[PDB]
Amino acid sequence: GHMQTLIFLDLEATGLPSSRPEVTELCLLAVHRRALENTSISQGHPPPVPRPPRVVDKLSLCIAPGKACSPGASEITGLSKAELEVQGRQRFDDNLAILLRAFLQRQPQPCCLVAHNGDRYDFPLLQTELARLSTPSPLDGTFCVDSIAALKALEQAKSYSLGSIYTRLYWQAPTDSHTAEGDVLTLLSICQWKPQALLQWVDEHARPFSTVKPMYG
Amino acid sequence: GHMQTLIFLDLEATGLPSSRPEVTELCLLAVHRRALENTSISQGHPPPVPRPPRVVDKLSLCIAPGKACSPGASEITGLSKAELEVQGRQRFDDNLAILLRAFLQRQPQPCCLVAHNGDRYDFPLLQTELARLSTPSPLDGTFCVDSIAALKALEQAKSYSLGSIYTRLYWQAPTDSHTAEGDVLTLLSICQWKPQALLQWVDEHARPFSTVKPMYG
Ligand SMILES: Cc1cn([C@H]2C[C@H](O)[C@@H](COP(=O)(O)O)O2)c(=O)[nH]c1=O
Ligand SMILES: Cc1cn([C@H]2C[C@H](O)[C@@H](COP(=O)(O)O)O2)c(=O)[nH]c1=O
Ligand SMILES: [Mg+2]
Ligand SMILES: [Mg+2]
Ligand SMILES: [Mg+2]
Repeated sequence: GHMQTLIFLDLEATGLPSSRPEVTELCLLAVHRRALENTSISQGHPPPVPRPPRVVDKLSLCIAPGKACSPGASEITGLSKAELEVQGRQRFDDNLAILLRAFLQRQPQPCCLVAHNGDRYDFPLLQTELARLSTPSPLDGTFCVDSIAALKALEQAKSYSLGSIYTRLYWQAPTDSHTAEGDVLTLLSICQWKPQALLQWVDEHARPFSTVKPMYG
Repeated sequence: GHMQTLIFLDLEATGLPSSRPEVTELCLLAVHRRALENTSISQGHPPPVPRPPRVVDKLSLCIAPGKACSPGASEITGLSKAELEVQGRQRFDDNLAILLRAFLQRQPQPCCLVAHNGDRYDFPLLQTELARLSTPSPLDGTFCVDSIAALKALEQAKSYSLGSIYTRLYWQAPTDSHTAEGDVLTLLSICQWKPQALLQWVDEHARPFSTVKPMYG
């Protein structure tokens, strides 16, 4: 193997891809290769939801968008533009790129971002947000993978919503759905089910983030 | 009403002050003053543990110390230098300072760090760790306050360990004791007990972090 760090990633946004959305919240949870492994393969029917590894770097940030959240977007995320602005949240800017860079630089390399439906939503959107900045992309040099593709490959070797996958493994609803941190913790739990097979698949399929096409722009 | 952000802060370290300890974990949770103000003032005996604000910025980092953790500190924190290093954790260095700076820069000013027993431990230690660096302190221009002093004012207006206060207030044991993030969450919950009274006290008693003397030279 060779990916040293998996960075679990989720985003909330102002709306669907067709509306040309902006990020309103993002979470990164960096776990070393070995901390993932040294969960068990979780035994029980159903198994208990595992505790995260002890050693973890986490970053969760709310981001003011330049356009308004759609009606449904505010209901499920519990974020709004007005509420983000009134609490002094800054836009997706150069300073956020430096924070992101400095955080990534603390992780052993190579690093692979891992996101649920990442190839269709999170990565394309993140690529668009960063392409607005004057600074070089902090995710240049990092890899990425979609956890849905991972889980279809591991499983097969009907709904694939994060919630549905989680409740099938654990027999409990996930908590804090559609919060970036909540959803990252939920995905981490799902990825602790067979972490050794996961890592093997990720080492096979990780692709440069630089080859992610932007959602729009 | 003049502190715009409270940043709840906890550190883990290699041991006690007489040993000349190094930071091995730090967590910062930034909450806009409006989010505290608009927490329900607690009612009941015991009141329910308060819900955290929706809009929060969080940073949690594990840090490789130069010297090993005392056996006692490893036992209570679940961290050791051995494990931090095998998981690729970096030292308390210039890049961590740039990261902290960028994080703080995203918060509306003035900012106030809030830490349980911060005056005798967290703040002097942090000041020592920042003094080793070539790059200027990112905490220059932030304020700070010890939440023990805050609660002593709000209470009287016997044990002041974090656990003792939490369970006196909420009749419940705290979770994830002696993890930086766990301890920050417990401190947030204690500070949401009388949030408006806490904010007024912080505003009156906050002091510049640059006046904090280092723990050791
Ligand atoms: C699932 C879903 C997502 N979205 C948008 C808003 C979310 O912040 C964003 C990211 O999806 P997520 O919350 O599943 O991670 O996509 C909707 O507007 N409506 C929906 O039903
Ligand atoms: C409470 C306690 C802390 N410590 C050290 C290890 C902790 O990481 C550090 C920070 O304290 P804390 O865990 O109370 O926040 O102090 C001891 O060595 N002995 C003790 O009894
Ligand atoms: Mg998502
Ligand atoms: Mg989400
Ligand atoms: Mg502490």
